[PDB]
Amino acid sequence: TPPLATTIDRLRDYLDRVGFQQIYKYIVAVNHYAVTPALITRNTAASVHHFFDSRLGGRAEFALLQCLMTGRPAEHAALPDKDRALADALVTAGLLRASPDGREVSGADRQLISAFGVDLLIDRRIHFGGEVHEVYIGPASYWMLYYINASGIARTHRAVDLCTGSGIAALYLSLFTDHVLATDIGDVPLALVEINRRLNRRDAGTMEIRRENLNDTLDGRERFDLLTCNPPFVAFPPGYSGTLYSQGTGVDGLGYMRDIVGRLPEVLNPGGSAYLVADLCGDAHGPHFLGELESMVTGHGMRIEAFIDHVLPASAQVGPISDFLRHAAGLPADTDIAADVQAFQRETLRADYYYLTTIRLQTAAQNPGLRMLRR
Ligand SMILES: Nc1ncnc2c1ncn2[C@@H]1O[C@H](CSCC[C@H](N)C(=O)O)[C@@H](O)[C@H]1O
Ligand SMILES: [Ca+2]
Ligand code: NA
Ligand code: NA
Repeated sequence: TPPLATTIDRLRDYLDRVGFQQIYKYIVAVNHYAVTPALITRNTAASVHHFFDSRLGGRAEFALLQCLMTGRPAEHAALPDKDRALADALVTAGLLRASPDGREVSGADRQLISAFGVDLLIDRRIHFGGEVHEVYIGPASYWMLYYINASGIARTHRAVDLCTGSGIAALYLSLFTDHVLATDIGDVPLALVEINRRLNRRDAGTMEIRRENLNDTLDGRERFDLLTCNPPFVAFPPGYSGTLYSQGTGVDGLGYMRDIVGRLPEVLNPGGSAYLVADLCGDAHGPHFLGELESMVTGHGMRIEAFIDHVLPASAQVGPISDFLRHAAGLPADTDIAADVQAFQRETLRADYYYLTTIRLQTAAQNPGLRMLRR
């Protein structure tokens, strides 16, 4: 607890000493850095290792860094003296592993990335290995943040990142404002955002971390200038269990998006803005949910902009959904989940397509209206 805080401080010192963020940015390059967190994965790790070995010369100062980035083993005695004591502290914290004979250090369940200028530990199981992850991050996380107008954020603006997960959106907002609230209800994400807050030299002085249900924060009396939320939004067929980060509420998975949008006229200060993201079902003309938002244009004079950045036919999602459901619940391979998914997509969701959509909503707009951007 204080030992962990000191360990994260020393980790931060190591990342600074060897220029981690710059090395990550160089490896992935500027045309990929903000596209997706799934850049260093089990399918690219061999190439990452080759770069460290052949272009960075295998320098020992980068050995602990690779343990964190890909899980690659480093011989304990080969670590530089300062990095060796940090490695021991990370093993004690459960953030790296030691081999059974203690002669090397290697990856545990946390992967070190950089996103939007922040250093971030994420759940390594999303990009490596074969066990279902407990903390989500994905391209939807990134595209939510991409559309934020950072130059319009004042130091005194009050911002909230609901359903914060790893903390990425809250930490991004903390680059610009000194008043950030980050919320979640999962034990595992809450422990991780606490680590990532400290990893970026923040504390409760400028970023509050709160265990609180989305609808409780939304009903509350606190008012915000800026809101971000990537909520659970996936609709799974009746009878199937997902995970805390994936399964949306309501008949079509969008209950949490409805909850948020409905309270924006009250929770945002006049002229404040919210950024949401979801993979929205729709027909050939667009996502069904945008039709529900005309009530916010007419009823509350908001401006609402929807940025559609990925389109897939519903049939292309049947496999990924069924695979996720099978793996999350440990179901056997003879269950016809795919037919259940198809039937649900067509009766309940009316989903011909899925549209990965970032939505910007502004209260008290001078130019109210709904705008849907498609390529
Ligand atoms: N009712 C609820 N109230 C608050 N958080 C919730 C919630 N239900 C699920 N969550 C949290 O919602 C998150 C959705 S995943 C989004 C994580 C992060 N904001 C990102 O963009 O990458 C998960 O971390 C999950 O624990
Ligand atoms: Ca590369
Ligand atoms: Na490897
Ligand atoms: Na989500």
